[PDB]
Amino acid sequence: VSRNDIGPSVVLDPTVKCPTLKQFNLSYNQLSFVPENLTDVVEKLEQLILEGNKISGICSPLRLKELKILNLSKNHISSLSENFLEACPKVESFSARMNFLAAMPFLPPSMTILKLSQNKFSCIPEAILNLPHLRSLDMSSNDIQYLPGPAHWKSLNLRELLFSHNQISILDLSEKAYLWSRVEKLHLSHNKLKEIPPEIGCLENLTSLDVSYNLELRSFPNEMGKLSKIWDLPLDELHLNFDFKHIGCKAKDIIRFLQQRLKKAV
Repeated sequence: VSRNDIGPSVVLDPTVKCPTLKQFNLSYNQLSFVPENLTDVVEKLEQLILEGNKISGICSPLRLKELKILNLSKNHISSLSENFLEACPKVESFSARMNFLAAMPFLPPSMTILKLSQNKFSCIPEAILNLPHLRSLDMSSNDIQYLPGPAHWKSLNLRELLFSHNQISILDLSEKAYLWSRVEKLHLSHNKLKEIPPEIGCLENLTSLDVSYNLELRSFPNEMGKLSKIWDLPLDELHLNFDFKHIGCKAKDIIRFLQQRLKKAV
């Protein structure tokens, strides 16, 4: 039930048990608060979707037992209670986009996918840097300043890291690079980056690197020639060291030229 005009106060009857329900789509309707009696009616619920609504206040404790896909994007919500996800030990793909959010209250250790773009995050919360099983993270279009290095992440299964439309001064990677050897995507567009550290050559599994739209980079390092898996590499609106975009320069032979330059630089 996902495009109707379901008015606020969508309280469920506490006298009915529906353990068969698995997916409960309540998105886009009108909701101002999360349904009150979820934990006593739809006990075996798996996916709860509430995007596009107008949920405002701090959410209910939500002690439902078997969440796997939670979606609270496109709301008008300021902050979450400190015990929001404490009693949902199987959450995997929490996502909260287009929300006036600031901090993350103790995500469960079973989290895998986490999308948090279009939120007013002054700095990346510490609760994300100690998730033991995180796989992808998307915090684009936020006003964060410092990106922590790969020795502060406590997770060996990073695969995507999207941070476009930010203002990150540095791309600190010389600390311990090999921990991010699993990373497949890395988007640093629209940031204030001036130079790429040479240690980016260690991330041998990179598949989609984006550092375009910086207006201050003006250079690439020679170590990037070891990033054989790259197939796309945007160079939109920034002046490089050579004239390009005549008939080729399709982001695959440029890395070949970079590797050859790394072989001998005369």
